[PDB]
Amino acid sequence: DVAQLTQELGTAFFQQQQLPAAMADTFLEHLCLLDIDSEPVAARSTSIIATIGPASRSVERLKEMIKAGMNIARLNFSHGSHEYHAESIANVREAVESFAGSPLSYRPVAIALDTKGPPGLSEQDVRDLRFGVEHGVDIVFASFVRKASDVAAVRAALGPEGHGIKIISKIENHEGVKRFDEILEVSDGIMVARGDLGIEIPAEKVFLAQKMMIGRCNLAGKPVVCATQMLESMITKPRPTRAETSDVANAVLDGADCIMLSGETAKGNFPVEAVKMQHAIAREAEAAVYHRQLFEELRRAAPLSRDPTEVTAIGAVEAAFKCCAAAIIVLTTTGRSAQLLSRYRPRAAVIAVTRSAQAARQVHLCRGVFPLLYREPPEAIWADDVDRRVQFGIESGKLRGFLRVGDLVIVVTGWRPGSGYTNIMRVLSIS
Amino acid sequence: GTAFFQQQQLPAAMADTFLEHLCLLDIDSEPVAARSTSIIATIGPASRSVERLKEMIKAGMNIARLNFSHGSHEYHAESIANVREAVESFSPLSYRPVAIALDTKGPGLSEQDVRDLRFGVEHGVDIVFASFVRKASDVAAVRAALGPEGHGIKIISKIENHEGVKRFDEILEVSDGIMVARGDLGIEIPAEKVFLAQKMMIGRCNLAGKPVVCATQMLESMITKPRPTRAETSDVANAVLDGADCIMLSGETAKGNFPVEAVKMQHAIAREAEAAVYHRQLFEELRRAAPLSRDPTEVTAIGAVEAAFKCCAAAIIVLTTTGRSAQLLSRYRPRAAVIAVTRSAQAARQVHLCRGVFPLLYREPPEAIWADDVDRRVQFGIESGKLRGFLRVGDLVIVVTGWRPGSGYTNIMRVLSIS
Amino acid sequence: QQQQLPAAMADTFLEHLCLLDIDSEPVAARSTSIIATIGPASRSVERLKEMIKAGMNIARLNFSHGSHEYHAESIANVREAVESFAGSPLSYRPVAIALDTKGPPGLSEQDVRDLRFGVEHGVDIVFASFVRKASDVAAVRAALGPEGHGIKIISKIENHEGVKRFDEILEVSDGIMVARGDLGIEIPAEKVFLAQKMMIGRCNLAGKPVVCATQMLESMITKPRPTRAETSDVANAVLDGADCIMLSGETAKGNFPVEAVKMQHAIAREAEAAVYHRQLFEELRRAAPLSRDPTEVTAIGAVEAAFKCCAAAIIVLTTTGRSAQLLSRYRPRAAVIAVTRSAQAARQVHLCRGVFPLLYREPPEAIWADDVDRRVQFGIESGKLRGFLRVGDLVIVVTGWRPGSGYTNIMRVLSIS
Amino acid sequence: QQQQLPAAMADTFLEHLCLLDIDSEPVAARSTSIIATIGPASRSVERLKEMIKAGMNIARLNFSHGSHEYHAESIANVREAVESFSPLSYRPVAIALDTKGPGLSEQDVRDLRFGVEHGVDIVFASFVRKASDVAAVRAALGPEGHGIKIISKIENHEGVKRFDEILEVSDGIMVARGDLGIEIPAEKVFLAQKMMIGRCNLAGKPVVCATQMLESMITKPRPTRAETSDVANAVLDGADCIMLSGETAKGNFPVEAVKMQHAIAREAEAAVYHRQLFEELRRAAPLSRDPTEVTAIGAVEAAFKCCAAAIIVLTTTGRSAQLLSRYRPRAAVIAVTRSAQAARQVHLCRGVFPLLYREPPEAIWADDVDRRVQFGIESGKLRGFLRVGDLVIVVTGWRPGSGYTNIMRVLSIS
Ligand SMILES: O=C1c2ccccc2C(=O)c2c1cc(S(=O)(=O)N1CCC(C(=O)O)CC1)c(O)c2O
Ligand SMILES: O=C1c2ccccc2C(=O)c2c1cc(S(=O)(=O)N1CCC(C(=O)O)CC1)c(O)c2O
Ligand SMILES: O=C1c2ccccc2C(=O)c2c1cc(S(=O)(=O)N1CCC(C(=O)O)CC1)c(O)c2O
Ligand SMILES: O=P(O)(O)OC[C@H]1O[C@](O)(COP(=O)(O)O)[C@@H](O)[C@@H]1O
Ligand SMILES: O=P(O)(O)OC[C@H]1O[C@](O)(COP(=O)(O)O)[C@@H](O)[C@@H]1O
Ligand SMILES: O=P(O)(O)OC[C@H]1O[C@](O)(COP(=O)(O)O)[C@@H](O)[C@@H]1O
Ligand SMILES: O=P(O)(O)OC[C@H]1O[C@](O)(COP(=O)(O)O)[C@@H](O)[C@@H]1O
Ligand SMILES: O=C([O-])C(=O)[O-]
Ligand SMILES: O=C([O-])C(=O)[O-]
Ligand SMILES: O=C([O-])C(=O)[O-]
Ligand SMILES: O=C([O-])C(=O)[O-]
Ligand SMILES: [Mg+2]
Ligand SMILES: [Mg+2]
Ligand SMILES: [Mg+2]
Ligand SMILES: [Mg+2]
Ligand SMILES: [Mg+2]
Repeated sequence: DVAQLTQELGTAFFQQQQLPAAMADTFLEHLCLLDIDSEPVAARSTSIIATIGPASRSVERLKEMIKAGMNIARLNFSHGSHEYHAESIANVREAVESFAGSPLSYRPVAIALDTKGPPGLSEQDVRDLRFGVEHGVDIVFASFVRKASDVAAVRAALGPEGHGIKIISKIENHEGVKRFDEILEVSDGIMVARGDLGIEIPAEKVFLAQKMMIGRCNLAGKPVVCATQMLESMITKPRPTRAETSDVANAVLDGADCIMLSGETAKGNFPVEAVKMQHAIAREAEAAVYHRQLFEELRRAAPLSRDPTEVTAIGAVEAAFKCCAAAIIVLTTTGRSAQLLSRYRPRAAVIAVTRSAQAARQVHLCRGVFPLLYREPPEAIWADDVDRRVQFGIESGKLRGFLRVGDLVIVVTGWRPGSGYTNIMRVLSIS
Repeated sequence: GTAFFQQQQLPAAMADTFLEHLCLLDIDSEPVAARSTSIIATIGPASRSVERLKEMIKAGMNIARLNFSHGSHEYHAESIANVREAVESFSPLSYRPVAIALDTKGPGLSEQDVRDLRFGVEHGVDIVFASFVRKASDVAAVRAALGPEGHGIKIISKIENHEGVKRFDEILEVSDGIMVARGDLGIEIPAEKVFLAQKMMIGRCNLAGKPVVCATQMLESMITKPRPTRAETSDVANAVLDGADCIMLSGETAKGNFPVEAVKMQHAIAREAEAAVYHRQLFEELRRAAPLSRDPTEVTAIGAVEAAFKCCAAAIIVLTTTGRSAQLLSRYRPRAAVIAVTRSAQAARQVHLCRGVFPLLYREPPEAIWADDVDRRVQFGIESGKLRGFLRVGDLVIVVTGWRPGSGYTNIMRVLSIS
Repeated sequence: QQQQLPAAMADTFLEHLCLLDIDSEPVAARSTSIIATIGPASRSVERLKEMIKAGMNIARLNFSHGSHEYHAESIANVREAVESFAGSPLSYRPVAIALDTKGPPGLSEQDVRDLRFGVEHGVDIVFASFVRKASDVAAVRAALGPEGHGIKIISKIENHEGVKRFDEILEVSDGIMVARGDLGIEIPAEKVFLAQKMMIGRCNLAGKPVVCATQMLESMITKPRPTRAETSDVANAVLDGADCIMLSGETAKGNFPVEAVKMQHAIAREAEAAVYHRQLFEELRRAAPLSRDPTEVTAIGAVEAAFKCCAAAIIVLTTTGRSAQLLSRYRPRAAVIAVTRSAQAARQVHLCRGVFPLLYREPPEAIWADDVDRRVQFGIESGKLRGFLRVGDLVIVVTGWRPGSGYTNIMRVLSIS
Repeated sequence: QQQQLPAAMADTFLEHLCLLDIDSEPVAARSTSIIATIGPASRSVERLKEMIKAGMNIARLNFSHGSHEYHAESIANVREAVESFSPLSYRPVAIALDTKGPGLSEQDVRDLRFGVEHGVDIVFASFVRKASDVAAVRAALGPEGHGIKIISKIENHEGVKRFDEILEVSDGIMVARGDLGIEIPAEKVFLAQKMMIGRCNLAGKPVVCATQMLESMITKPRPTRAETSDVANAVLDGADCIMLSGETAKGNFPVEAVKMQHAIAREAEAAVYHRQLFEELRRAAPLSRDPTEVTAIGAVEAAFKCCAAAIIVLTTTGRSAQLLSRYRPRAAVIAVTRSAQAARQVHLCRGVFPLLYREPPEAIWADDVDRRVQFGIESGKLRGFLRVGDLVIVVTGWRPGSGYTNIMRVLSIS
């Protein structure tokens, strides 16, 4: 089963990243084999959303948070003025662009606008959504979404210039949970807003709503965010409680694409340490996912597909598991081909090469997608331009530790230019 | 009738995959089964009053923990007396036994631990939570310090450091059960690795059929606040979903301002989480991993649990002298409540360590005809079950008994209709 | 390790196949009953004694040939051969008598007369030819008069309509026969295996007996050894889930009737050990609906307990055979030793795979619990004499809480002393 | 629905059996190859043409009987019949030499040399009892016989007991039930057959089920119920090939025997429970860093996701098609090759349909690869494998020559 690859890659490789637990035949055996001495090796795949506020607004502090692992900056429009939020956005952009001198240092960071909330779309939300479009935000976290028409109202308020902005619906009350299917259908993703949910429904039922919503989003292949009070005590203390570390680990094990920090980064005394703690827990929890059952169940539950991007994605993930591929390099214009690979939860990192700065920021919503922004002008021959981008992903991957000489990588491309034509999977040996 | 299959997450229970099971979990599907995960409450100034202890017993406290890292022997003797007074204040059909557990100060075996363990035997404690167990010889030392008079006391080894996790298998083999002592574990190993040690230890204890306790900071914010954080409710629910037999409260009940509410909160979460367990996979995996056995108690237990699942039995009523027959039923995680009828006050207290075991203390002297004595105890289990809401007329129950008096002879399973 | 136990412990069906071993000898008693057709080659009392010793459990009388007088003589000869072993408990074996009708536009006049002959001669089973719909079964049931309601009706599926209306036929029948001879002429020959596998699967799911019939060892009508396809066919019928396997021309007119019975016995024993019980039991459990019938609930608990301890046997007390049939439906590896006072139920339970009938004729004890104990001990002592059990073995015992049929609700684990 | 698709979607093997339907017609092309023994009843060119049309894929020459001159004439007649057949529909037919048997006999050395000189594709080596027997056959084939496939016949107790060492050095196995049924108890042959088929399926190597499959058809026009069951169960067991011996070599109904195996195999292939089979084969196949192996599992997974009508693969030696076949896709594996020997030999692998490419070469290697893929599509449409609107998976490599398969592409037809 694993004997030839154990001889080739070594016993040390197979003792890391919870690989003994990954090879177990049952979920019970998988738990029994989890090992505190089995170190994570893969890059952290669950994105961290940090709320920006008084403790995390300065350019110097934002540079530290980007280095600690922040992928998405959340602006809570329930507090502060438009002037206050515009300055936060400018500071985030200055900190992000301070690393732009090279693909080895650059890390795209998405900007998300979290609305104040509502009897339908409020007048303040209309003004805040217009502010978001004018300031080029990547994502909207829509507060108190209760039905599909609430999403349509947010979409209309973004106007024709905001068509590319992702709408993540926040489920915060009983109606949102009950009408979940209709809301998910029209949203780009979901946020389990546990703060309000824990007041709107009995506190002892929140975990059921969280697990159900994460499961349904995983089945739909749409991003899901777990939010609120994940590391709450870290607002005043340098180390979290045992329940808080457990909560972050279990959100990742449940299947969350993103985890969030609110007061921990907006007002707390340890914003950088809170990001570092979520980073450390998420890497441990990602390695502990039982991929054997998860991949089997995602295949069994997902309907058959005639979409070549979907068909190539499952073949690429299956191939990555067969050879313990270090990465899956994918070319993408909108992020969709990377999202379809992410839905099958590969252990291999999905390195997404794109010319779209906005798609590079938005793909942080999908677990395990590492965006690489390609800035070179197009080659005269399209096939050469595709090859250059694949080589850019390989060289960036090698220079950044994702790839090593001798590794196998899976490369996912399409047959013609433009979004929607991904249909090729190639197995390449890194030299 | 019809609403039965809507409740207790039964639509999610019938799912063909774990992913579909999650997708079918419903916040409107109310729990019906009695809460199976026992609650351990640490005794302290917030919970020493006899009147406060009566409220904690009513709220759901099953085991009272005495932390010997604080207070003198005189202090702990008063704690024991107050717990016993509150427990004995309670109507034999509704009486709830409450175990007393002694949690040692810790270290080899210290001289203070030798004195504290002798105090425990002299005061009749049921369980010892042995601190900082690092190897099998630590358990043997605790057992020797309990002496010949403490042979019946259960030893739960607390795993609190790297060595304890690494030598886990040898420790589990000689212990009655384990406690995942997350407080010290979270200081001894990186905080971000504690969940791995917790999940591994719970999985291994579930495989071994031995009790496992999840402990420390589960509802920490309720020491000062009336409602817990979202991470705390998640932590309690995930400990139950992981497979913990018991969950614990430390500062929340010993020194905080909401000891009764903290017990009520663990009770409420545990009931919701138990209904959300995917028994289809869990039972299949426990059966597959459990070795073949020639012990009639073990063979009867798996047959009884299989029968209970076939008919959606409301309960499995088992007669037990030491608690062993109830423990062997519990290891297969039936959805049916295991109602354990015993004359041993100590066994009635100790079986709270096993998930889904509801002990009933039978006080009547033995009937002259042994089959009549067995029947009267089964009827006592039924009448208690009806009064407490476990059973109703028309329910099916599985009754587990043995072929002769004395411990060790369980060998019969019977399907009974409640009249 | 014997009885394919290394293959039994495999985690996948593919691994199970890879671990099958020609040197792993079968130990369990043969569980699939053998039905032999009685005719010119197998009618004599001396030949019938050899067929009983070789393993024949059910004698089939084909009413498409011969007179009532001819068949009455065959029945008398079978009964004389069976009773010749009534002095030795080690060799006495009940043998069922099955009447196979000539067939039909509805119930034929000849079938009414032949079914009446069956009732008058005390036959145990009817193999009803060309059953095409539920009303055909109702007609056979009505023709079984006021005296034969206890006779089992096994519907023969022999044409396209019978296959298409299978669910309605199975619902009203006691069991099914896959009558491959006519089926292979009525539908394309290359589709018969699909109908066979589907019908066996559905009968296994319903917990009703299914017989695989016709041309299983055909070449043995003239040759002393079968072809490689014929041994394969018998083994695959057992692996498919057939409760019984049948011989027609091989025993009725062939030159090697005893050898044909011996060959089916030898193959069935090898094939039964090769069954992948791990998957079979899991799938039977998952597909069977929840039940509030204590006999059904006790049966699954007893089979689960037998697997847990590798029990040598499950001893069950039964008056009608129903408690043994409900144990058989879960396909335990342990032999189901059925202790009954009903001579008819003892003959009829041969239709259920793995049921070994023991006819008990002691007068009833005044104290019911003592009468139950005496019968359980009779099953144990017969099991020891026949090689099923030894001192130290574990056995599962299934009984009810009060006398009379329909109250099975107890499972006990006993250590043999 | 057709091709037992209701049974294919079942959640358990038991439910799969319950859903099998005699009215659900097979649509896929027959995947299990038929080996027919050539003899007096099937030697003529006219008879051989009818056998090729009926479905014969491999012609077996039994060197236990007849002279070298007799077998050379049989080979010439098979080749004349094959070459009588339109490049988009041409069907390659392999020639297999079945040795007399024993260490290596002097007669076998002469017969193996005859085989090399006459360009046989396969050797069915009789009575293989250990790895050194396979080495001796390989040595007797010499340097000119390097490309010939050796299928070891397991015929006795020793061969069964030393099976793993024999399989390791052989190209495949034949379950030679005739001798096996005399060497071991007849009632144990099914265990040896099921074990050997299971182990060959795990190893990804061809396995042949042989002897007395349709025996009664030597004198009768229709087989017995046990014979149709035997053929169906060999396919369900996982056999890559099924064989006819006396039925085609000396019987009165050789063509009808081939037609009967074709009809049963098609029905049995649709009745395979792919949901369990693919999951088990995928789980048991070892992890690998070989790009052909990695591409093969990705291609089979992709084919199942979209209900692909076919997987078109370019192959020089047949290896890339064999690695796809080992995962038992429901999609036909259309193997496009320029090697006539590889086209003949790939009949040993279930579900591989060889197409011998004889179109003019393109100047640009990438255009030449594209035209070979288009040839597979056009041939597929003509033969009924593909229709406009179908999805196909295409498996190719990054450079010319064997061993470089590393690409899988999803293509919509027309
Ligand atoms: O907070 C912790 C803790 C934190 C970090 C690492 C380990 C621990 C720990 O082990 C622990 C804790 C608290 C208590 S207590 O219930 O508050 N209490 C019982 C007795 C006294 C009282 O009656 O108040 C004082 C202590 C424990 O009993 C206990 O074991
Ligand atoms: O030759 C007699 C016979 C001769 C004189 C007086 C009585 C009989 C007689 O009773 C009898 C005979 C033959 C057959 S059979 O060859 O076993 N037959 C072949 C296949 C049949 C089928 O495809 O359905 C069913 C079975 C019987 O079944 C049967 O009972
Ligand atoms: O090769 C000839 C042949 C050559 C020259 C002159 C005459 C003949 C001839 O008459 C003949 C041949 C082969 C076979 S066979 O069917 O292959 N045979 C069946 C038994 C074995 C098996 O079960 O696998 C394989 C051997 C015959 O049956 C047969 O009659
Ligand atoms: O993930 P998306 O948005 O569908 O983009 C995938 C597209 O990227 C490509 O690989 C390259 O296209 P471009 O040259 O237009 O960037 C296409 O072949 C493919 O259709
Ligand atoms: O669970 P344990 O300690 O083995 O006790 C089970 C015992 O209880 C009984 O059911 C009743 O025994 P007693 O009448 O002695 O209480 C025995 O038949 C059986 O052996
Ligand atoms: O299988 P059946 O026909 O329902 O018979 C089972 C019956 O056998 C018994 O075990 C013994 O009953 P009898 O004493 O009347 O033979 C009953 O308790 C049970 O109801
Ligand atoms: O299956 P094999 O023998 O490895 O052949 C596969 C080879 O066929 C090809 O697809 C085409 O190669 P050729 O152009 O030499 O025919 C190669 O890219 C690949 O390596
Ligand atoms: O709005 C939120 O983020 C919440 O309620 O958790
Ligand atoms: O001792 C304890 O309970 C701990 O450290 O958690
Ligand atoms: O009647 C039968 O037995 C048959 O046709 O197979
Ligand atoms: O050699 C063979 O083919 C046989 O014996 O079956
Ligand atoms: Mg909110
Ligand atoms: Mg501690
Ligand atoms: Mg008839
Ligand atoms: Mg007929
Ligand atoms: Mg031979």
